[PDB]
Amino acid sequence: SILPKRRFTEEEARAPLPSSFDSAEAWPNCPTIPQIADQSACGSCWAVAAASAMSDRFCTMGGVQDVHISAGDLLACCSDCGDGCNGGDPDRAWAYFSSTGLVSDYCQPYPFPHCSHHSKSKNGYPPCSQFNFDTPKCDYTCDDPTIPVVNYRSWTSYALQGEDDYMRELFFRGPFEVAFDVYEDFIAYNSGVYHHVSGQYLGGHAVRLVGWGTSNGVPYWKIANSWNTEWGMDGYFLIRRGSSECGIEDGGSAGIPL
Ligand SMILES: *[C@@H](C(=O)N[C@H](C(=O)N1CCC[C@H]1C(=O)O)[C@@H](C)CC)[C@H](O)C(=O)NCCC
Ligand SMILES: [Mg+2]
Repeated sequence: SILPKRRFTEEEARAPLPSSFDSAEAWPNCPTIPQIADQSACGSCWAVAAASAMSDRFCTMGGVQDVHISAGDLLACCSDCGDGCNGGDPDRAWAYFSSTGLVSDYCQPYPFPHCSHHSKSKNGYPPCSQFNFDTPKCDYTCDDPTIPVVNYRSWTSYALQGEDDYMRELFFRGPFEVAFDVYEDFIAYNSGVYHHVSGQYLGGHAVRLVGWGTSNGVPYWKIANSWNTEWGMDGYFLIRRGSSECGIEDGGSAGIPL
């Protein structure tokens, strides 16, 4: 990783982590945590999962209860993180938050509308397959220019790897970004603990880790996807935990809001 690897203190290391955990239950006064994102018809998962977690950490660590960090700013402005709507790099996203900073979604609201991701929408959202969205130009003022820019930064960023690092980081500091290999069987997930069994490789996908538990003897992670609440289990999926299912334990990205 381009990031330094997380080191836990002796006290953090010996915490006896519970058999289940849910970020929204751990920090009930942090309203961003249960909010599910919609990346729209743009391959910006890397920036949306990052911004969502950054928002959550503003509340779990940074003393700010309800600031939504702008995924739009990240995806348009961190040209070196990757290629905007054509995908990008979670670790570089967190580094940018530390080196450069991000405005809120009040300053720069997400530029792309709700759409239905691999299903028919009860809300009446058009299918994402109908939209042709390029990366927007980076803007350095608010969309409404009478709103003053407030640039938010982290003071440090770091990488996590493996089941214990993930559980322990989540327990102490709250949601963070992870990535995994998407196969076609993931797309129609609705319930259960996901495990890859069929379907072709479709690409890498970055998502926000929020909890863990065990369901009928099967350990899992609880993950917030970015495909709105109509996908999966109210916008979430559970996925197997412990043997890096689809690579999901191979690398997490995090940091600490100032
Ligand atoms: C991650 C990403 O955005 N992935 C895509 C995605 O979720 N999309 C594309 C169109 C809307 C939405 C959808 O499928 O409903 C897609 C390739 C998943 C099948 C992005 O590609 C990226 O940055 N990946 C690298 C992460 C390390
Ligand atoms: Mg001690």
